[PDB]
Amino acid sequence: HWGYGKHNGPEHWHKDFPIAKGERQSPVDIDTHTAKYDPSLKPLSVSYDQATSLRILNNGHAFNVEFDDSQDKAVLKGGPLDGTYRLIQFHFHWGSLDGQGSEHTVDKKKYAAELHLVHWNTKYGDFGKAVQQPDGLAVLGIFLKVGSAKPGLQKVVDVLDSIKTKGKSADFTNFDPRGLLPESLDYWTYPGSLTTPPLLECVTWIVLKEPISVSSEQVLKFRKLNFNGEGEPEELMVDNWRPAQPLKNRQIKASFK
Ligand SMILES: Nc1ccc(-c2ccc(S(N)(=O)=O)cc2)cc1
Ligand SMILES: [Zn+2]
Repeated sequence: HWGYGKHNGPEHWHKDFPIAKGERQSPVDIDTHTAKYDPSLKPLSVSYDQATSLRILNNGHAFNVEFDDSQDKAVLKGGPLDGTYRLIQFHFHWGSLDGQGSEHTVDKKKYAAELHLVHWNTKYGDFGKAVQQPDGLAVLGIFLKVGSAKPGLQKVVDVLDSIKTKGKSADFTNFDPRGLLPESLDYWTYPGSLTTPPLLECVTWIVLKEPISVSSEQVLKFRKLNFNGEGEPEELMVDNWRPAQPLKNRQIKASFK
């Protein structure tokens, strides 16, 4: 029953998920002046050429574009990571207004939305196992600002009318997630958590410095989705973001000077 409403939103989650008040919760504010360049950080290796998208699902909290992760087909390596992380899904968090929607903030700036490409550490065998480990997941976070359209996002936007409500899914094959990346792979990185229940502290966060731009029409279509199931009172899927959590005993590292 957790959600993003007045009565079940982020400030309530701790009652069912006590880890909500844990030592490495996400998202966080990225204070760019305090983040330290780490010369020992490697370039990110994003290898998405062999990606196999399968399906798009409205899960009542966001929509997931899901990939075949039964083989090393689309993987993230390098950067802060040891080993190989397989792409399982991507999704977004977004606002009711262009001035909010991102989970991470940059010097307190909120972006219109945030893309999360979720990967799991292959040494743990599958995703369910991986989320139980402190280095189980790597989530690549990419900010969205409103300006010019992102041509690579349009295929996602156009299928949304077919998954308007919670529990709806649609075939979604041959989608290339490379079309969602910015030019630069400069990043910040820190140890954190899932940003929704179960809020497990299993994520190495890698957040790209360069946002992608999407059009107002593209984000407007995100905002036409529903949190509710079909035949239930319409509640627009908007503001499905958790606010910044205390940094506590963590340092944010930068890949760039
Ligand atoms: N069972 C289960 C396992 C993991 C998640 C989950 C996965 C990724 C994220 S996020 N928003 O990418 O940090 C948040 C939650 C949700 C449900
Ligand atoms: Zn997310």
